[PDB]
Amino acid sequence: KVFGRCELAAAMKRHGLDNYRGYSLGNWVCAAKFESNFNTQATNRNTDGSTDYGILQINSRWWCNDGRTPGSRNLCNIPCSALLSSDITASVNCAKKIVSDGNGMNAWVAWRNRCKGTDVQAWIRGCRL
Repeated sequence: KVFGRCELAAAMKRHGLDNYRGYSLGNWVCAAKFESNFNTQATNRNTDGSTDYGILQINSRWWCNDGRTPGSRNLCNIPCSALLSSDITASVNCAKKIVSDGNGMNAWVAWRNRCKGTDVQAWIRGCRL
């Protein structure tokens, strides 16, 4: 499913991401935008053999199991395919574990290079939240 900007903001807000660990809703929507362009079915293979899955492009090396990433962790205890669902629940719950890991949202390369330090509030403008 390809989410609309405001549609995703409402879904994330409902799942408790607004201000989660200090990150305003705009940050999460901005990350999703540049990580997957709001597409829950986005996948991307990396040089190390791991793959990124879903709206927030969660990596198979540490967070989910896809059966083809040797010696990888499944810290979120879920098959990576679950992160491609039109229902973002799995993605959101795993993201909450990732952002609490220590480096905050810097774990997401797109957020660090394209959202961090910008006017992220602009991503939820005009939305009925």
